[PDB]
Parts: sequence; C-alpha cells; structure tokens
Amino acid sequence: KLPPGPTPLPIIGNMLQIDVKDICKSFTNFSKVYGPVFTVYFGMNPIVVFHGYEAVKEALIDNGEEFSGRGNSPISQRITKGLGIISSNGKRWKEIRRFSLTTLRNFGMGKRSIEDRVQEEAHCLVEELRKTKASPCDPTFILGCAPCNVICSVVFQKRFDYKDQNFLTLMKRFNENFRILNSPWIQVCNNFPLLIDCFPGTHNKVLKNVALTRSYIREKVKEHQASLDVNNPRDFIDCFLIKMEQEKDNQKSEFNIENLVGTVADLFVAGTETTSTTLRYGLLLLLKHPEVTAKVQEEIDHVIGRHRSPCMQDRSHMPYTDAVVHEIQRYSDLVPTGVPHAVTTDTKFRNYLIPKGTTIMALLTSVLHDDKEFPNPNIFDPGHFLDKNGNFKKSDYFMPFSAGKRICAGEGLARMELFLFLTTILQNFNLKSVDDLKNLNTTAVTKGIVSLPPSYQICFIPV
Ligand code: HEM
Ligand SMILES: CCCCCCCCCCCCCCCC(=O)O
Repeated sequence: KLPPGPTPLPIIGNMLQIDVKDICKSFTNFSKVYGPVFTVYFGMNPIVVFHGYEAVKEALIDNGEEFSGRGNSPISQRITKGLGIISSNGKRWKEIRRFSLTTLRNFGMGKRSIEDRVQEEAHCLVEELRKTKASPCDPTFILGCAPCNVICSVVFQKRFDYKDQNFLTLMKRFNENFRILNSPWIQVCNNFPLLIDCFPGTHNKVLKNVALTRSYIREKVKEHQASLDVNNPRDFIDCFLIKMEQEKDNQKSEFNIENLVGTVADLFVAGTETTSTTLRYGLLLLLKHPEVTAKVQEEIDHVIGRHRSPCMQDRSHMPYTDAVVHEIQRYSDLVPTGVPHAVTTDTKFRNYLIPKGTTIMALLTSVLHDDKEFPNPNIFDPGHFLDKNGNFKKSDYFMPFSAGKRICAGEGLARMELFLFLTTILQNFNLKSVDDLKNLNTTAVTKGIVSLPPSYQICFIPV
C-alpha cells in the first residue's frame, strides 16, 4: 500500500497542486497535512516523498540497500542509455561505482595526487582573478572554469589552458545541457513524454550536445590507449583501460569502452556545475558577510601563512573555515529535493509498501533546514557548525551530498575543491561589493532541481 497523499485528478495527477517553480515549498506544505512520508502523482507516475531527518535517515541509511536505486526518467534514459554511474543500476552500478571511488581516492590515479591537481588549478584560478585588475565582474564564468578543469585534469591527465578552444566548447557544451535539463519544463516532459515534440530545437540541441561530447571523449580515449604505460597510470582514463584489459575473458563485465565514455561524461555532469554553483554561492556569502570572511582570513594567515598554498591538512587546524564551508553548502541547499531514487524491490516502510521501481524523493532541504539542529535555519551563520569553544561541531543532519549507499561519488573531491579554492582565493584577495551590502540579498532562486544564487558583481582586491 502507498502512503497517503493529495487526491489525484485522472491524467495530470497532482501537477496542479504543485508549484512547479518552488516545488519544494509544496512538498513542505503537504508534510503539514500528511506527515513524514506521503505520495504525490506527476501525471500517472507515483512519487513518494520523504520529509524530515527521521524519514530521510530511515529510508536512505537504515533501509539503504532497498532505496539505493536511482531515478530514471524517459529523457535521462535516452541520453545516458543506462550507462555510467549516475544513471546506471544494479550490477552495472556497483561494479562501476566501486572502481570509480577507489580511482578517485587522493592517490588512486598514480604518482600525482588529486590534491596536487586542485592546488595547481587554485593557483591558475587566482591568476585569472588578478587579471580582472580589481574591477567589478561576474565571477560565474571564471569560477566555472576551475571545477570543470579539475575534472579535465582528473580525466585526461593534463589541465586545459583557459583559452584552449577545445576547453571552451567542451565546457560551454556541459553548461548548456545543464542549464536546459535544469528547466522546470523537463519536469513536465518526463511525466508527459509527448511534450518533447513541442521543443524540437531544445531537444535537438541536447542530442547534438551529447553526441559531440561523447564523440570527443571517444577520440580522447583512443589517444590514451596508443600511449598506455600500464606499469604506472596517468589518470582516470588509464585506470579504466587497465581494468578493461583483465576482462579479456568476462564479456559481460561492465568494463568496456561504452561504459568508459559514459562514466567520464558523468564525472563532468556531476562534478562541474555543482561545485561551480557553490563556489559561486560561497563567495556571495563571504562578500555579504565581511566579519566572517575576516575570521577565515585570520585563520588562513595563522595556520598557512602568506607564502605556501593551502592544502587539505590545514582543514583539521582551521575549525572556523570548516564551518564556513559546511554552512555554505547547507545554506546553499544546492539540490533541495535530492536526486530522484527508486526502490530495488517491493519495499515496506513503516506500515506502507512501495512497489519495486517507484520514484523516491528524499527531501535534503528538510534535513538541512531542520528547526532544532540549526536554530534559525534560514540565516547564514557558521555557528550552526561550532561548539561553545569554537571547535568544529559535526552534524548528522549534514546531507548536502545525500546519505546512504548512493552518496555523492565525489564527496572527497567536492569538499576538497570547495576548501582549497575558497581558502586560496581569500588568501590572495579581499572582496569588495559594487554597492552597499544591505543592497545585497542572498536569497536563492529555485526555478528548478538545482537552486541557484542570484546574479551579482564582485571586486577581487588583492592586498
Ligand atoms: C559541492 C559539490 C557537489 C555536490 C553538492 C554534489 C551532490 C551530489 C548529490 C546530492 C548526488 C546524488 C546522491 C543521491 O543519490 O541521492 C550526487 C551524486 C554524484 N556525484 Fe556529486 N556533488 C558534488 C560534487 C561532485 C563532484 C566534484 C563529482 C565528481 C566525481 C561528483 C560526482 C557524483 C557522482 C558520480 C554521483 C552519482 C553517484 C551514484 O549514483 O552512485 N559530485 N552528488
Ligand atoms: C525582448 C524579447 C525577448 C524574447 C522573449 C521570447 C519569449 C518566448 C520564447 C519562446 C521560446 C521557444 C523555445 C523553443 C525551444 C525548442 O524549440 O525546443
């Protein structure tokens, strides 16, 4: 039996009781009428929503294996064709994921640590910021390049020069699909597959954007094979190629070319625009909160100095900086509804039964914005992650990366990118606004699955 919920009108479902824009405000309202777990209908498709720490925890952690599905829609299945990590399921998923996770360990790619790659990029990021000569600017693009190049460095064993035309079309391609797939219209075309017919241009752009990206990665994969020194791998590409080698027999093992390309594109789709939006939302909060930025700057000076680049080891000695990054991700609420999951078999959830393959929506926003764990959860305040002695206070409610079996495969890489970029940036500049701070609003715009920070101009003042 499915959990209770609003009464569905026949073919459209609950689609009229939901605010397609702030779709998370609607769910929150239902929880007030139907409790922790409830069910809504997107057309003829059922979606069971889990709202609250208890529910979210129970579902993703405790009954994890059953909820370690993943959500797939008409569109995404068409794009990825079931390959990779994000979209794949079952034996394909576990097989790929595990390899990816080990390869994505700081020293899981060879002699050159992932950290070293980020650091190089942190320096490069800083240099481009110098070139703005302290003039006002929109950090969207520049900040965007850093993360995307990180994945590039991690996937192709060499960063791109911010001006390489190959780096730019590739990056603007991922930024396009992201932008499109983050449109509320995809949330209506997935539940009504006929509407795809009304967007031939958009539809065409996405398919052409996917074709050229895959097609590019293929060539890129081949030029790594013809220079493959199996003794010591260079990057994620070599590592996967070596794995494919010992599958000479297997011929079902998911370690083939078709999965390689797909898994790579997944590192780009999941690890680029996400970090980008957070560094973006991060600077904006640091800009709006000078006192906070000072203290971070005060810790950087003490623990790191004004000469060496910041590294991950400094984090354990910079409690306040840790809490700023944490509070950045929390406030940020990047993915409010989390990514859609699905149950592996018919599952029982406290008095209810969810048939194998039902769409699962764990509400991350509800955990992160918990009234008691973080008093006054709507205001930015690093104190949510600090104890009365200024020490870092870890939270079980810290779920910006989701929880359970399907937790972000790049959690390490993401937190690394956020800490290193932001600290290095603050180490070299001060943040001046193109107006008063009181004229600066940090309220997000959630016109989609990924909430975005508002457009803003910032001045990087080195001192
Ligand atoms: C601030 C940065 C990031 C945030 C907030 C974030 C968040 C998330 C979230 C919420 C999910 C879905 C988890 C679920 O199933 O419920 C996810 C999945 C994933 N992320 Fe990230 N992510 C970030 C960065 C990255 C980076 C840099 C990479 C690159 C390696 C990455 C790779 C992935 C992958 C591969 C998945 C799919 C995992 C699976 O289905 O098994 N993420 N991320
Ligand atoms: C100042 C004028 C701005 C123009 C505003 C235009 C608003 C209508 C836009 C309609 C866009 C149609 C999108 C079609 C996409 C597709 O074919 O896939």
